[PDB]
Amino acid sequence: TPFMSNMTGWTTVNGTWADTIEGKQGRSDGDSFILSSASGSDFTYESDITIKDGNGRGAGALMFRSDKDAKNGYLANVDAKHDLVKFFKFENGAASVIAEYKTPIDVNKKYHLKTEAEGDRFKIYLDDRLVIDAHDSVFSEGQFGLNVWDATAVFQNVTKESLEH
Repeated sequence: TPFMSNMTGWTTVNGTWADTIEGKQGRSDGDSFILSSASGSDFTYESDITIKDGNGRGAGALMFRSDKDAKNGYLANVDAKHDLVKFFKFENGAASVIAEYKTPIDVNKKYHLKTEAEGDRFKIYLDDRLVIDAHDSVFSEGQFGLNVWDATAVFQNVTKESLEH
């Protein structure tokens, strides 16, 4: 398929997700989620993310250590509207920010975003530059997925690698 990933069983939670020439595209006003069947504890997880025209030109995100309905877990995003990389958590569907890094995020520019999750430590890299290195102990394991917020965004080369504890 046109979506390149080393993970399978991608199943929509909500929103509109479709594979395009450019990868897997999500589009929603508000938040939307798709989850892979794959789970992980400690890992690297990464994607190319491009925010397209449309909606609110908001955010595209990696989601990880997620429960099955994406109401609990962690996200690392690129947010064109607010020029941020944000690391945050959903708990019972409510978001709380763990750390964020203000940096220009423009529409129609490909970004690479990578998270290294080891124990309760999370390192997040934008275009291979470490931008957040923070701790949170709420969730230790769960599913991988993707999200978009007030945006159309496309994800390509979505890969994970499990790490030893």
